[PDB]
Amino acid sequence: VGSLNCIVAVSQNMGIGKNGDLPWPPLRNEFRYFKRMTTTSSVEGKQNLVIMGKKTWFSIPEKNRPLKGRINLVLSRELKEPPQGAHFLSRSLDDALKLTEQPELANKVDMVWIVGGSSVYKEAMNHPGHLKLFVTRIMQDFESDTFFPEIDLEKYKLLPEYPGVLSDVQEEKGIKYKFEVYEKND
Ligand SMILES: NC(=O)C1=CN([C@@H]2O[C@H](COP(=O)(O)OP(=O)(O)OC[C@H]3O[C@@H](n4cnc5c(N)ncnc54)[C@@H](OP(=O)(O)O)[C@@H]3O)[C@@H](O)[C@H]2O)C=CC1
Ligand SMILES: COc1ccc(OCCCCC(=O)O)cc1Cc1cnc(N)nc1N
Repeated sequence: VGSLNCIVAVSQNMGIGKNGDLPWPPLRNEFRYFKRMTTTSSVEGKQNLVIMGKKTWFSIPEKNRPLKGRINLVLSRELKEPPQGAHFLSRSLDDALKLTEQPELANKVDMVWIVGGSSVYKEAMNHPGHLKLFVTRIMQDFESDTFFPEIDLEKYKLLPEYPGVLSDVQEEKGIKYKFEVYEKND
């Protein structure tokens, strides 16, 4: 199993969602970036694994579920089996990461991408180890009801650039945004 990563798009006020939807109007190229980053695997014969909470899973339009070309794992203690369309279910993040080491997945998974929501991001971000955060900064305030956890910049270094990630300002639907990559190792 390869690297562990979080990927998120976040407003200036740290918003990531409002009532199970994104706080801002759809940004087509931003979604294309998410798709490209989470799907693209460095290793031949492997796929990336996406880990998400239950509410995040059900926030994805049914047409886009499961995220194609990726192994889809849902976190829940209430569910008794993976949701329709999903591949795996784990009770905890630690359990999910342990599963990747089991003979059923260790040979199949390259990168692991945590794609939400708030509590899953928080635990990953505060757990010792090598972790990258791929953060799209939506450069406006948007009314939100769930939020990205604090990024401790003493720990998370903003990288000056990263291959495959544009460094300049993007704009769709009159909304400016930019792509960032953070890395810790503790
Ligand atoms: N802008 C962006 O980049 C992103 C935005 N979002 C949006 O943000 C909203 C935020 O979602 P949020 O409310 O945080 O919900 P989550 O997706 O984290 O789902 C919360 C639920 O997930 C299960 N869960 C979460 N963590 C764990 C864990 N460690 N172990 C076991 N089960 C877990 C649930 O199940 P249970 O009660 O069944 O045990 C818990 O009630 C989403 O609705 C989505 O629309 C989501 C991702 C990215
Ligand atoms: C839960 O995170 C997401 C999951 C899906 C999603 O839709 C993207 C459609 C792309 C098509 C595909 O991947 O096949 C959007 C999100 C939210 C999200 C958006 N942007 C970034 N940078 N990170 C996210 N987690």
